[PDB]
Amino acid sequence: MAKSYPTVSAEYSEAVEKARQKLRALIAEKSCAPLMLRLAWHSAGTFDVSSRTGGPFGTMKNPAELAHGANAGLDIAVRLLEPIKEEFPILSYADFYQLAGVVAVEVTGGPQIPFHPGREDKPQPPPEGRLPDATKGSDHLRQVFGKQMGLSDQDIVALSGGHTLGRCHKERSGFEGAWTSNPLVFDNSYFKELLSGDKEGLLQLPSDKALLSDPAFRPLVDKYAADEKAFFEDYKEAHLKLSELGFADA
Ligand code: HEM
Ligand SMILES: O=C1O[C@H]([C@@H](O)CO)C(O)=C1O
Ligand code: NA
Repeated sequence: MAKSYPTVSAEYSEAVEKARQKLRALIAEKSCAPLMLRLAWHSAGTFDVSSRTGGPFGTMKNPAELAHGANAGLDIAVRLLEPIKEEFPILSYADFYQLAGVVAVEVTGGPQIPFHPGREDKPQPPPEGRLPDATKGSDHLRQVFGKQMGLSDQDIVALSGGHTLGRCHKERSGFEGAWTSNPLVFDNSYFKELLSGDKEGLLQLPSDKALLSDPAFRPLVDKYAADEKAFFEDYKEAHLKLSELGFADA
């Protein structure tokens, strides 16, 4: 009941469905689901509840936001999706990029995340610096996800499981390597790899390791490593919330 979703026209809803189908095909065909999940996450994760600035309002299309250090490489994602966007002028970029994130999770075998249309494309990007620093720990994660975004500790741990997709690139973040052996499969392997410690061929960031040492995050890591269904449920809820920060709030 925290949300009151806006009414959109039947044509808007039809465009959502047709764009979803084109996104599902392209993301699968081009093997770019991890980059697209990151696109949606960096689009949404800048929301700060105290000023109601940032969040999933299409501003990743803005070159000034693409230029933020944390967004290196997301220009590729924007460009890859633009041919589809051109076919759906009625859709906001805000909705389109969140839809791409939902589809990325779907096509890699993850949960089906509800999608509600109607986000506006806002003119101003957030200030740079809202997104989490991979070198920091649990206090920082709580400031970013909790105090800025308004998400719970459960959401932090579940959403960290997005690292089951993809990898770090030395020219983008400067880190290098994948968290899992199957970076195109959405599963609970991220948590299993965390629990087993570091191993040759896989990467863990300090922000990932903070989940193991924190007394509230660690039981969630244990739960998700043992129970993929519980992970998918909590991930679905967290991703839904993330994708709607600042949007349709009652
Ligand atoms: C918890 C705090 C987080 C930190 C510190 C963090 C940090 C990073 C870093 C440094 C990269 C590498 C970027 C590159 O070099 O290409 C990355 C990639 C990625 N992140 Fe996170 N991230 C966090 C949370 C999230 C969340 C919440 C999601 C989505 C639910 C997510 C999804 C991804 C994905 C899918 C990639 C791989 C992208 C690719 O393979 O192109 N991350 N993250
Ligand atoms: O997930 C990704 O997709 C592309 C490439 O791997 C396939 O298009 C890209 O650069 C990634 O980070
Ligand atoms: Na994986």
